[PDB]
This record gives sequence, C-alpha cells and structure tokens, in this order.
Amino acid sequence: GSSGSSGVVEFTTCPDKPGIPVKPSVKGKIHSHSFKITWDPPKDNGGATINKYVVEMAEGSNGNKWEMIYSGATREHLCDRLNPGCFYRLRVYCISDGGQSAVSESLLVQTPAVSGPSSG
Repeated sequence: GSSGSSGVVEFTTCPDKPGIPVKPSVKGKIHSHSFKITWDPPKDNGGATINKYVVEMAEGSNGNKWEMIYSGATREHLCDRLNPGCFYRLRVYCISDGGQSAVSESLLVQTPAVSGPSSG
C-alpha cells in the first residue's frame, strides 16, 4: 500500500516528502502520433532533492493502463507509439529518498486524425 510513516523506526533527521511536479504540457508541434511533453520543476520542493522524473501513459480515457515509458532527469520526453485521432492520458511525478509522491493531473492530448483509410 503506502508508507504512511509506518515501519521504519528510530529515524534520524529524515527529510520531508517531496511535492507533485507541474502538470505535463505540450512542447512544440503535436504530430499525428508523436509529441513531446515537458513539465516544469517543483516551485516548492520539500526537504528532499529530486532523484528521477518517471512518467506514465495510458490509452486515452477508457482502459486504465499505466506503464513506464521514460526514465531519467530531463524534464522532457517524446511520447512515441501514439495513435492519431484518439485520446491519451499521461501523468508525471518526481522520485526522492521518500519514494514517489502523488502523481500530476491527467494530461489529455488529442492527436490529429490524418485523412487516410481505416478498414479498407
């Protein structure tokens, strides 16, 4: 479940839990099925120093499916393998000594539907 300040005992001047990163926004031009997203850093970071910025992507609205897509420091990753004329949910979060904290709102980005065949 959640740490809930449980388990670990006899702590020692331990830092506080980090904060949620700024919702991921679109950067540049959103192509058919390929767009980059960059999230601003925490304006009020707790008593912890960011360690890594992990992001997740899900199939539009319906179909709750979140799987790691990027990992590193750069506050910007290209979400490839997308689908045109469809929805997509994304969420960014920061990781620190105190594990990961609540995720950012869902970033709904609609891709442009190219004029092409569907069924054939």
